[PDB]
Amino acid sequence: GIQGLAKLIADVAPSAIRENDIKSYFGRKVAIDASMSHLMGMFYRTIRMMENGIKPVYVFDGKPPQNDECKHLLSLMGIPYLDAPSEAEASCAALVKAGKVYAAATEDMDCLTFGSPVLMRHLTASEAKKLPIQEFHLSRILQELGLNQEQFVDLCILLGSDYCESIRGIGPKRAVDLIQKHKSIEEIVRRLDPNKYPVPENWLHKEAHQLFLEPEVLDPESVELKWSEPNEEELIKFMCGEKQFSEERIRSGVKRLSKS
Ligand SMILES: [K+]
Ligand SMILES: [K+]
Ligand SMILES: [K+]
Ligand SMILES: [K+]
Ligand SMILES: [Mg+2]
Ligand SMILES: [Mg+2]
Repeated sequence: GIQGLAKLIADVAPSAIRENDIKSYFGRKVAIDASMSHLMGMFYRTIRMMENGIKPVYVFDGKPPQNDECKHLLSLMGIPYLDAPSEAEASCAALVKAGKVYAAATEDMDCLTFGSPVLMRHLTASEAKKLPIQEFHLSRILQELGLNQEQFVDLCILLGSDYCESIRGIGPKRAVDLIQKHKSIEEIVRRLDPNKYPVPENWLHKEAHQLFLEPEVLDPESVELKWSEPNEEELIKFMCGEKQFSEERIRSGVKRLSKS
């Protein structure tokens, strides 16, 4: 994730966020961060997306920087999936950049840091929760803050990312001000009072910066994404016979999947 990024954007770049009903994404292809998003839950969430005309492609994590059952269910449902070489949401970003999908879907705000033009949050949320889709457009963030992607990456590092520490005591609004004035973390460190704001020791901000800018990602052109009809009998057999889920529950969902 990126700590505080969503709230910060709502505060200082509100035009970059839109809250939309799930119904409004009819016909959209969406790349889903499979790890952030168990079999019955995937079954139901995917059906809910398909009922609304959304065509999801699930992207699975590769090796981190430094599931066979789920894939079986997706194949039987007619839902495509991809193995990312590394972080799934970075490959989701690549699929958006390449025009293969409309948006990336994940709760991980660092999908924007990896450069995704569009990020949709809460798509995988259960229908009961009543959460509207939270949709971010990266270009609007950069335009509102007057930053380029490199500067945005350093801001996200200062906010707090998965891959390195942040500067203790530097708040989100303050981090924006520092990035706007100084452009890079290297310059910020020259200008900060070490007596007031000491930086972490052995700080890996350069390494994290390079990871966000040049992540290892799949090639969107290698696999043509396809959505097809489910294998209903095999689906029942696997989910009910092997995985002990309710035959009535599965049949109801399968019926809905075909009807959509
Ligand atoms: K938006
Ligand atoms: K840049
Ligand atoms: K950096
Ligand atoms: K690529
Ligand atoms: Mg991450
Ligand atoms: Mg992840």
